[PDB]
Amino acid sequence: QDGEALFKSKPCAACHSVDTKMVGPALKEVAAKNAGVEGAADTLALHIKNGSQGVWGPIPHPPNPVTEEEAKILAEWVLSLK
Ligand code: HEC
Repeated sequence: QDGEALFKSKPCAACHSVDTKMVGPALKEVAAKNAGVEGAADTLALHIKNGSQGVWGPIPHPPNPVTEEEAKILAEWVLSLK
């Protein structure tokens, strides 16, 4: 239940989406790309916690430092989606 709540207080969706896409790829396209990578949360971590670009487009990522606890839960709801 905290998965949706975490993606809420975290406006990651404000820029991300699920079935529309605007600035970044919906958690589905990103969750599908890191689906074959059991270390998805790791890849998504260095991309947010350490900016990221040259992947989904020329638009880089802001400095989004999160705690391994929240990054782990947010990485489980993002990779699990539904
Ligand atoms: C608009 C300013 C954004 C906000 C706010 C957040 N994200 Fe984002 N994200 C955005 C873009 C444009 C992209 C694609 C960049 C590219 O060119 O590749 C992304 C991508 C991600 C990714 C995947 C990056 C990759 O696989 O290389 C993740 C894991 C991701 N974003 C996470 C994330 C989180 C947790 C956010 C809230 C803290 C968040 N994003 C906000 C644009 C924007």
